Amino acid sequence: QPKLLNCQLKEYQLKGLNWLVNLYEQGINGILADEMGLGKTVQSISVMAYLAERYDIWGPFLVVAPASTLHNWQQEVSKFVPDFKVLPYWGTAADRKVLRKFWDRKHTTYKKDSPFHVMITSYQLVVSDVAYFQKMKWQYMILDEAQAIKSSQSSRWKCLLGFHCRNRLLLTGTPIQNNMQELWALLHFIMPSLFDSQLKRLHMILKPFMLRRVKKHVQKELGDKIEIDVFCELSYRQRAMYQSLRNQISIMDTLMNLVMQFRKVCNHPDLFERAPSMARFVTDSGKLAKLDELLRELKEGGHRVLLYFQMTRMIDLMEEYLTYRNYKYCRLDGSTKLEDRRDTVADFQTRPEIFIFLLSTRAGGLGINLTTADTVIFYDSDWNPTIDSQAMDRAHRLGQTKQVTVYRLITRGTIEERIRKRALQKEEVQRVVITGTGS
DNA sequence: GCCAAGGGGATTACTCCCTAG
DNA sequence: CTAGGGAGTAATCCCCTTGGC
Ligand SMILES: Nc1ncnc2c1ncn2[C@@H]1O[C@H](COP(=O)(O)OP(=O)(O)O)[C@@H](O)[C@H]1O
Ligand code: ALF
Ligand SMILES: [Mg+2]
Repeated sequence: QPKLLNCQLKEYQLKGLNWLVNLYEQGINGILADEMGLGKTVQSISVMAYLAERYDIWGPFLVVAPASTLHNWQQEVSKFVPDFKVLPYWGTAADRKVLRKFWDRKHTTYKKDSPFHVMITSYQLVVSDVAYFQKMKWQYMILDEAQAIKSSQSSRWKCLLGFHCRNRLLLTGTPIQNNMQELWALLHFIMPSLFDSQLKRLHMILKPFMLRRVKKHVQKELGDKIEIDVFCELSYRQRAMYQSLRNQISIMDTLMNLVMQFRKVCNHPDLFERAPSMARFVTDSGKLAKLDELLRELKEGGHRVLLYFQMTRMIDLMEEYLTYRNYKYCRLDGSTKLEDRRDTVADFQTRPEIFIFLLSTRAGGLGINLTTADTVIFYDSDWNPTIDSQAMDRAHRLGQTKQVTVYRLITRGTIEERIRKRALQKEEVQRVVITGTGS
């Protein structure tokens, strides 16, 4: 391993470094599709550290990541390779306008004496600042959570496709997503000459370009997830709403509006129309009634717990209930500013006092480590099993020591069931499409 | 002057059904 | 007669104008 590293790569990660090095030295690009929590970051960083250590390329190295991952990757690269001067390219336009003063355009290869070596950037900024970005030449590009790039009609695909870069990685734990075209977009991006626009063939052609190990094999020290399915019925208020709403199917089947209204009442009828008493507010949502009994048991267990919502208005209502109860919580959603994210995550991870993290599906589902929680609760299931898997794999990562449990509140006899059954069967489709070897 | 808010808008996600190849 | 791409909607996040001390 490159001597720049602070902490030793594990056996499978060293094999992963070797694959990434061979991809580079053979002049080709590939996807590190290693499962969640296997340590894609240390392998990818060790590539950059090898380009530095072996070929004296001290960048310019680009990291693109989701906004909640940015502080995590800045910290971890500082941990694993302190020699790399990070440029944390995020901020307001005026703050970014100052940070551009560190971009040396004269050197196409930076040396250790350089204003920066690794630049870490949001998927948002490579698009908004694209006009600045495409005027620079990158010696290696890493893309975290490459499922962000899965749509070829997305501006972030079109923009990053056109970046002048020698070699590129896609990092993901969930490559397949919804369709073969979404897989192609990841394959075209890495190797545009080969993949310009049956499973026996697929697993043969992709073998050089994707590497994927799984926790069942390499990380079996961590116990399996305990998934639990927690059915509850529509309380009398909810079914009065749901049935009078379903009466619109005397005309329809607007249906795409109705399925969002049906999801709202399955979360809490106050989302549809607010009432009043907090005792009624608990019992007039069946999910919240079953959750209250569950949190009551989990607290006596000492089970620090992550609650995932598909709605923002629900995570508001949720902390009204958490302030009616005695429960100490913290919160993270797509509106919390990035320094607020860093501090809340670090706060939760530091002090065991906090019981609940009210955590968003998307903004709270990727990149970050939450190993001091042990329980994950989906208040809402999601249409994409990869997203719910990403959310639940925030615990159950290489730092975990407690057993992990995953609960899922499903309102029986509602579209909450169709959503979960449709998302669940896609996991089998995605598993079948990964029937071949990933090694 | 300095911080706050939020509010607006463009991008991205994913189902459902129209319409044309 | 199938598929493509438009309609709906809500989360995500940068910009920026208003307001207060
Ligand atoms: N060789 C290693 N030594 C120590 N810690 C590691 C190693 N590899 C991974 N980790 C730890 O694994 C945790 C999660 O890994 P990470 O790479 O963030 O997962 P992902 O593959 O989703 O990015 C991190 O806290 C990181 O410190
Ligand atoms: F694949 Al990750 F945090 F980067 F689960
Ligand atoms: Mg990662």
